[PDB]
Amino acid sequence: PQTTLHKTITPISGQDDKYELSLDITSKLGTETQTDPLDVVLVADLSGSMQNQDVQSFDGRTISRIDALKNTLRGTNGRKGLIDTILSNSNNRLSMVGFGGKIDNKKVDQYWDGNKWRLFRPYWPYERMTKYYDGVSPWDDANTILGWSNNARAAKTAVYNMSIAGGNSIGTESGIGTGTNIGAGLTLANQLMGSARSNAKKVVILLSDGFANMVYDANGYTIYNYNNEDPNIETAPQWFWDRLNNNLNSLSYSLAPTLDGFYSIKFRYSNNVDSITSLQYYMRQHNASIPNEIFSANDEDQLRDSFKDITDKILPLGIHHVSIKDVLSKYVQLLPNGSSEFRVVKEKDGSSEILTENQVTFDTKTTSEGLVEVTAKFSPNYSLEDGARYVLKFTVTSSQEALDAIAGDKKLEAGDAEGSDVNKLYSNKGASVTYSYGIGNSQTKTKEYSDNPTFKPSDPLTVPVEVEWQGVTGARTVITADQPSNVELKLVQKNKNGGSDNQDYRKTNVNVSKNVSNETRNFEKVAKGYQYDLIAPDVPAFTKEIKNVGTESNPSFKVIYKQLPSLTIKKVLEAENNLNKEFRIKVKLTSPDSKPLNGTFGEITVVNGEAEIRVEKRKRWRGILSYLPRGTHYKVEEEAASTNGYHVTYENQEGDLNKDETSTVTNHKLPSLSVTKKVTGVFANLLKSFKITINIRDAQNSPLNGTYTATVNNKRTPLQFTNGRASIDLNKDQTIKIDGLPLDSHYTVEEETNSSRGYQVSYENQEGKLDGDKSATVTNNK
Ligand SMILES: [Ca+2]
Ligand SMILES: [Mg+2]
Repeated sequence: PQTTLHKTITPISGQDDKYELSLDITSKLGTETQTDPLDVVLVADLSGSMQNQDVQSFDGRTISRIDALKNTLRGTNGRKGLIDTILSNSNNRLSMVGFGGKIDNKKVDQYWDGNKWRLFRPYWPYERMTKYYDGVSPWDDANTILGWSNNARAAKTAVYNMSIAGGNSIGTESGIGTGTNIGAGLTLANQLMGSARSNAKKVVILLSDGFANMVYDANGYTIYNYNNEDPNIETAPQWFWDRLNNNLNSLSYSLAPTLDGFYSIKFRYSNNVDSITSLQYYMRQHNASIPNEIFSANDEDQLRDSFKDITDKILPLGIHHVSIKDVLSKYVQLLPNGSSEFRVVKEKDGSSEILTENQVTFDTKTTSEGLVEVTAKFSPNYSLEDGARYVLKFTVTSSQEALDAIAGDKKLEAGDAEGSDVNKLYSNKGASVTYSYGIGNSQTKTKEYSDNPTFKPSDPLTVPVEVEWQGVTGARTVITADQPSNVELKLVQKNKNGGSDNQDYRKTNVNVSKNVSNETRNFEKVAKGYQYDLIAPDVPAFTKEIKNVGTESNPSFKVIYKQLPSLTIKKVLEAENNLNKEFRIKVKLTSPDSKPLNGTFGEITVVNGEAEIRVEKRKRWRGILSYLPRGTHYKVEEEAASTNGYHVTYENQEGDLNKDETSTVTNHKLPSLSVTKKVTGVFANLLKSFKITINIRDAQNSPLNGTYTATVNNKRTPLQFTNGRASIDLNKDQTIKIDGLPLDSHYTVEEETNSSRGYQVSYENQEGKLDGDKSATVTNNK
């Protein structure tokens, strides 16, 4: 009648992105019924078999079936009995009826000729010939125990007065008989129901204990089935079956379209012949919409419960056939593996209990739009206690759509959120309750929830990024190289759905100040739910290393720049005179992977791991192979040509470049001997070749051997010394500078005797030690 609908979404505190939806409903009537008076007719088997003492009572005694139902209706000392139940409401009135058949028909006639009686005229298998008895009453196999009455006391007395017929039952005998003529009871019920209030709820409750062994004829005389003379053999001839089905059908045709409900209880049903089944069929044929059920009871307790069930279906607590439904918006989803804890809670006067599986079921359809429909279907018959709170509770989490939205990666459209605020996302697309009030699926109203709740997703992430600049040897060594002025960094978001990764998702630029080695900056509003990586510039002179120092779910990136090492070649000039000299130094460079190197590095270019440095005064006698790969192996050697005149020693000539190295080529100019020929007594001449022998012993006292560079007339020439003797030809006023002679060697100059042809030969510095540049002169006088 009256219903209260409320729905909210409550944040589960200290669980990120988890909420609880609560959809409650509360029933309210006010009084007893919404002025829907009941007209209830009880039809009771009063057959002989219904006095069978074979029923276990609540108190542990076996009593008779009559005795049992005498208690189930009236009530064991004001115990809640069917009578009381129904007539609790003063608008409600009830009629009671008892049925039991008498044998109006004969089996087989015999002939008593004042002597003997043997079978004369058979009737039992009627080929349309049965004869009955005389004076038998038609329509006499049932009586109204109680006409329409709202007087519970009178009814309790009437039940108390219910009793089974006495003697073997012939149609002559008055009152009901001891047979089962179910047709009889229903006939009378139909009559009573015709006098029922035609704006009440007409309900009939049938009760039987065995199969119907009797059928009324068209005239109302009772035909008994003599095939069932043995109670242990329920067997019937064809024509009897026909009449029974027809009678049942006819009764149903008149009753069912007037009834609002029909209920049958087969107490202690024994006969394999099942005819309450047949009744249900015909009833449904003539009214498929009415509640139509058959119960099975074997003891007094089972009878009470089954009776009560009917008094709970016609006489309501409240509302039934209940179903609570929520369609979730795109912005929420259910926890996997039924972790949402779908539960319906009942509020009993403050206190509360969880409805069981037998009270409520849960369903998960995916809807036509493409959203999820949570459906809380209650047991069809479950009635909501008047003024109790039945609340559906379950957990949901933010969808990716929501997580995207709060980061600002998805656009709120129309009615996705309250006032297009991402902190006010709507959790439901729509939600509803369906219920019925009355008997069966009659009223079936659907109210849509008025409330549209809102929630805020978890704060998007702040993904931090640090940039460390390290010098050659590591952190806290000064950087000597040009840094850029800043580096632009870009957060990359790996695409879940396919291949197209977002390489410009967010962006930040980090200032690079010299003399500050650590600087952090942040990417703000990053969406939860994704893996992320970092793009960072390749800075010249440095190596890069990007690493996520955090988690996947909470990234934090660091980028380390470490300056590459470089090799410097210095040349030192011992015996320095000329400053405007150049020297070439070779450097073989084998990179890590033990593979040769290729690239350019300062002003020095590297091919297959070779490189050549030309050093001179204006270059500060230095050359630098800058920012070579870490751990590059190097090996130095001065070029052959440049080792002329000089003894060349070396420092750091080979190693690995893990720090900045300096290799140093020192050069010691070696002594030189110069010999000059001067002539006296002549002026200019062709006869001028004078042959002059030089003897040199090393410092080791050892005769010199091999070739040395001698310049004559600005023309480098090889001079061969053999056993410390060489010879030269000099012209008037010519010199020869023999270069590269060993330090501390000793020399002698003399003139070949044939070349001294009538010449006074004089000498200056004729012998000497070569501790530096020495010079000799030979003079001639003709
Ligand atoms: Ca009769
Ligand atoms: Mg019976």
